[PDB]
Amino acid sequence: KPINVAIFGSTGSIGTNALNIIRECNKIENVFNVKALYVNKSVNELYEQAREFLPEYLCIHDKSVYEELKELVKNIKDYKPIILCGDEGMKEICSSNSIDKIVIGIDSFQGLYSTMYAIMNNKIVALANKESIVSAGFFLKKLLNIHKNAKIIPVDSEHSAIFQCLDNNKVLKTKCLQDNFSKINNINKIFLCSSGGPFQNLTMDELKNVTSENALKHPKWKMGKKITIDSATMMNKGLEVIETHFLFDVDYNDIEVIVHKECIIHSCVEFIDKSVISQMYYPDMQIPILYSLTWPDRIKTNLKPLDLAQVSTLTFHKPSLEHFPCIKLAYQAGIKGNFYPTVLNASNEIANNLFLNNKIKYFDISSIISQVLESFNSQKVSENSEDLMKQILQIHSWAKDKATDIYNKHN
Amino acid sequence: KPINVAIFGSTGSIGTNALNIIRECNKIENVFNVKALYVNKSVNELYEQAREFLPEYLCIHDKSVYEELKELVKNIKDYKPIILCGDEGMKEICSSNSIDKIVIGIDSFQGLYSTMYAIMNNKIVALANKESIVSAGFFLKKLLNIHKNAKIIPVDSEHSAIFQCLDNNKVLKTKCLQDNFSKINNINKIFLCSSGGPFQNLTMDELKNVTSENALKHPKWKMGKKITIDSATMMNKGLEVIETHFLFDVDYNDIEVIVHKECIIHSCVEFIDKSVISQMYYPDMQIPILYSLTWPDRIKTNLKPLDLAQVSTLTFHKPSLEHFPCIKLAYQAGIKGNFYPTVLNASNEIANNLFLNNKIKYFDISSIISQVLESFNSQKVSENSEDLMKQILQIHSWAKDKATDIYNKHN
Ligand SMILES: NC(=O)C1=CN([C@@H]2O[C@H](COP(=O)(O)OP(=O)(O)OC[C@H]3O[C@@H](n4cnc5c(N)ncnc54)[C@H](OP(=O)(O)O)[C@@H]3O)[C@@H](O)[C@H]2O)C=CC1
Ligand SMILES: NC(=O)C1=CN([C@@H]2O[C@H](COP(=O)(O)OP(=O)(O)OC[C@H]3O[C@@H](n4cnc5c(N)ncnc54)[C@H](OP(=O)(O)O)[C@@H]3O)[C@@H](O)[C@H]2O)C=CC1
Ligand SMILES: O=C(CC[C@@H](c1ccccc1)P(=O)(O)O)N(O)CCc1ccccc1
Ligand SMILES: O=C(CC[C@@H](c1ccccc1)P(=O)(O)O)N(O)CCc1ccccc1
Ligand SMILES: [Ca+2]
Ligand SMILES: [Ca+2]
Ligand SMILES: [Ca+2]
Ligand SMILES: [Mn+2]
Ligand SMILES: [Mn+2]
Repeated sequence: KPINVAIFGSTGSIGTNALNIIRECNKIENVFNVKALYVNKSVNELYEQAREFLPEYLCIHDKSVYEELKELVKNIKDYKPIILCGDEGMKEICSSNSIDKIVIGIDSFQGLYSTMYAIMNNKIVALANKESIVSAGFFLKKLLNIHKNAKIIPVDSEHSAIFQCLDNNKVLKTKCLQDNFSKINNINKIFLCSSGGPFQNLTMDELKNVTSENALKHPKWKMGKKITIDSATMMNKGLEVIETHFLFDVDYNDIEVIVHKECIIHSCVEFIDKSVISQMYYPDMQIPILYSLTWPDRIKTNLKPLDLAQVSTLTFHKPSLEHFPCIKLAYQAGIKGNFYPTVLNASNEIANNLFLNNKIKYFDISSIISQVLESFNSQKVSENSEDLMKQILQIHSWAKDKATDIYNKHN
Repeated sequence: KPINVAIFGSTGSIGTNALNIIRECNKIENVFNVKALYVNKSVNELYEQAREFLPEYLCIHDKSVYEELKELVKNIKDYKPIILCGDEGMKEICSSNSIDKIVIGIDSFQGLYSTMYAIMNNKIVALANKESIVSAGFFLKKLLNIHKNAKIIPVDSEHSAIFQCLDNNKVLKTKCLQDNFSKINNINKIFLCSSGGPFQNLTMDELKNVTSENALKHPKWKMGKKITIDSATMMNKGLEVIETHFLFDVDYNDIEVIVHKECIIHSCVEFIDKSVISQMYYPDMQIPILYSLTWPDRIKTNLKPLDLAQVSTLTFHKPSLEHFPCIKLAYQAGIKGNFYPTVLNASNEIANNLFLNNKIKYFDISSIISQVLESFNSQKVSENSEDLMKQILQIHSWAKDKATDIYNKHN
């Protein structure tokens, strides 16, 4: 019973960690068939991936490097893949009966599009892109009720942890992003653990003057620039609060952010009897990715066993909302509901990039996001799926423009 | 619709905690029917329980307080309980079609008798008495293979924690003590957490001088004397290693004792992918008892929610086997198998009591147990149940007598 997987965004962080753990697990026994790989324009890296995994399908988004892919791939002996291009290629791969599970390792707003078509083809969607859930949660909910066989399985590390803490006999009576998921799983409350980021111990006056270099340099854990900035402001965690709400139907007043600087306990689930279950390991994306592909089973790995005695000490504290106002904004937008999460995510995209590029200061990030949120007005939510997606796109675009306008008016 | 339960050992620590949580769960809805209470001789406390819970059955092991009990219960208007005595009473209760689940809160080897009959009557046995498993593990496995609908559900805090950490989708396809339980549940390794007891930070020179008064006094968590002494020597953890092995079919080399002095993490399971799941709460027996009665579901309690930020710090270290040699003895007895665990438990019962009563020194505890284990000669294991039981009783008695002999020859 092999597991037939497509990897979307195969040359990125998530994509390469997916192939790493598949590679390593396949050495123990051959359980995975990599059936498709899809990237934007990393044609030389995609070639190299195809040489190893020999997927049936290859797809590159950017048509301008299509012919170069075809040329590179002729050098592979006895290998005749289907080489596809752009959105059309993505829809073709998602509609293959030969593919059961698709890892979505495509970043930013763009990740939502492939998520959508994987759901429409009733696949298991291993979704790392939290922005898709934040921006399009209710739409994704609606879609998952049309496509009863589709499932989103979380890959974001804390959400994977939460999922790993549940009893699958209860999970199988529902699915992620369903109303009443928490009630069916007897969930009371979530502890959503955080690294706390590089600024975790700075004073207000120090925060006033921090730069993106300070966020990016000497990192404990080397990550991409956008998520590093979001880790520094703790807007990552704020996005992850909304992600928790949508995935597991947990009320906002039942999600507690906790700073856990050792990053061993990945998050915790309090049940209605007050028992708490947690998922622990070294900081790690290979188990989250793997579990998304093996769920509801687990398979053997050769990962290093956790040495709790060596770890020795674990610590927990409450984040300061004054120092990390992005967290408060995320709760506020989440609780308001409607399209306020879309607006949060979009305005943060702009504010994050302004700070990265040294155009604004740390507290301007939250200032801009706050002002965009305040200017939005709740919109009647379309009952039609197509119109709902058009609303999300329009609101996303509006909010990014509004953020930029606020920046330019002050500047 | 109500869960029909008997409480065996109702006046003790486990029994009172079971009635406490049942009382709370029963405030609005009829969740549990307390069908039966059984004690040894605490007739005044049983009377008080009887007036509140009005069980169908009352049972007293000590026939000398029958008349006293009958006299007390007459003061309860319109109550006509069936009042039973001794082993006969116990067996009549276990045989009742009106009883679904039995809580075994009877201490010492004696707990084995009701455990055996509860299994022979295909009941759900919520078992707190670890000595039953250590003394008679293989026998209980054999009995559970015959009595297909009987189940042991663990109540010992660490074992409840481990059971909770498992995925009930897999648990439901096996049961505790069954061969292959660990394979079906994808268990790789157990972290068996301990408080470490009162003596955990003493030097070798200090530890030589410890007395039972030292172990019992200013207790961090107040417990009964026998368990307090076993916690002090870490023979409680030794017993719990063997308990783990039997309940979950985990090899001894895959059971790691960890001292976790804050006693929030109650134990952890490492699965074959190296993901670890843990259960945590304040020190608590109400959740383990309740869960044993509700499994595979959970119900609401009003226990104080865990405040992880208030706990703030969790620590983990390995125990010193030089300081806590009882651990090593338990591993050795468990690895040897046969009836060495029976001998361990029996000789401990004597050595514990000698220390409690100020007759021997701390290191004499381990010395006496070690000498009885070295003295014992492996016996072919009886093939029929009734003979196997007789063998266990004979060996338990022999090991107690041998420990006492060693004591008497020394002093
Ligand atoms: N990295 C991590 O550990 C974590 C990431 N996440 C989330 O997962 C998502 C992926 O992040 P990460 O892997 O870090 O991102 P990366 O930037 O490292 O990789 C993104 C991948 O998507 C590809 N891609 C971009 N646009 C398209 C497109 N239109 N069609 C097809 N492929 C496309 C890129 O191709 P190319 O190489 O050709 O540019 C690349 O392979 C993000 O939303 C992130 O927040 C969540 C938890 C942790
Ligand atoms: N207390 C705890 O929190 C924990 C307990 N356990 C285990 O649970 C078991 C019970 O412990 P605990 O509650 O502390 O013990 P207690 O000594 O507090 O209670 C023992 C109970 O058993 C009754 N009893 C004794 N002999 C008989 C008999 N022959 N027939 C019927 N009832 C009898 C006693 O009756 P009477 O009142 O008449 O004497 C009392 O109700 C032990 O094996 C212990 O290790 C494990 C985890 C922790
Ligand atoms: O959301 C995130 C990245 C940000 C969070 C994080 C940063 C650093 C450590 C752990 C978690 P933060 O809590 O700062 O928002 N993850 O899910 C990735 C976890 C991971 C895995 C392997 C190596 C490093 C990090
Ligand atoms: O085995 C035991 C008692 C000994 C272990 C213990 C002692 C103290 C705290 C936790 C655990 P130790 O690790 O010292 O052998 N339990 O299962 C009971 C746990 C519990 C619950 C509520 C209040 C107190 C204690
Ligand atoms: Ca009498
Ligand atoms: Ca569980
Ligand atoms: Ca092993
Ligand atoms: Mn995350
Ligand atoms: Mn215990």
